[PDB]
Amino acid sequence: TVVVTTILESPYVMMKKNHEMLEGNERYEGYCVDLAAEIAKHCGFKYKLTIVGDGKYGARDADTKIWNGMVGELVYGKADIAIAPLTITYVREEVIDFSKPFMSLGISIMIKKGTPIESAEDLSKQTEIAYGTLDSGSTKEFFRRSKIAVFDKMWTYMRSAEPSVFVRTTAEGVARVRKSKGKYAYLLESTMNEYIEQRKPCDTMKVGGNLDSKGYGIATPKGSSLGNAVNLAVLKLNEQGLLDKLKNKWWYDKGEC
Ligand SMILES: O=C1N=c2cc([N+](=O)[O-])c([N+](=O)[O-])cc2=NC1=O
Repeated sequence: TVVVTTILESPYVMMKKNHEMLEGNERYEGYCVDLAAEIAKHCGFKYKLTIVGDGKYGARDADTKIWNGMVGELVYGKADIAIAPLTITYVREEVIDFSKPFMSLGISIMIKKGTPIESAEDLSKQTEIAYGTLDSGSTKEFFRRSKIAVFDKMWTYMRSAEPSVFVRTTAEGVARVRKSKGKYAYLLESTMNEYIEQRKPCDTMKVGGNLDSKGYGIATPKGSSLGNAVNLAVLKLNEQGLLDKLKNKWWYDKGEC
């Protein structure tokens, strides 16, 4: 039985309100829950869904060189495959294999409805409306290392802005936009930005185009016998229109706005 590590992030993987009554993979529902079943069918294997221990994605500590999150659980042999919204990145692909992307995304701007901002440039040309990112991770580094005039101007601003414009978690950034009366814009992944746009009280919105291009991939350890079939199944699913169907289902059909 294939051990599948995943993370509790809406609407990818959630607990059914009556999870105690059920057991097995029946306790969960969501985009990745459905995706897992499909990948399992097209690769001919049995699996058990497990929630990543530390509830993280996967980063390598700079001093200890230890991997945490789902990537960690793969390189340390505790899981056979990772099916979740795990961004495909260089540092992670050095230690594990990524399938072709099953969903596209990018850094985007979230604003409280009515906020007079329509693009990253709009943000860079003022200070009345503060804006920031997660105090650590991909999106922060993007601005810190960008050579682009507008992004570099945004970085210089965020660097020294007071009060600090960085948040410890994604939920904190979203709440900050909702409770700042339009004086705070949050920079986060487009997929999460658009999900939140479809949730009550429907006071947020995604504006402007993506600042970059990324993708979520399914991960397997190096040398995994699953690697090949997983890759083909993701392509077949997308070619048959199922991935787009799956996203519309969890983002829109189940939307509240
Ligand atoms: O691997 C990653 N996957 C993520 C997936 C999501 N998500 O949207 O599912 C978010 N987000 O919530 O901002 C951040 C993430 N950061 C990462 O490092």
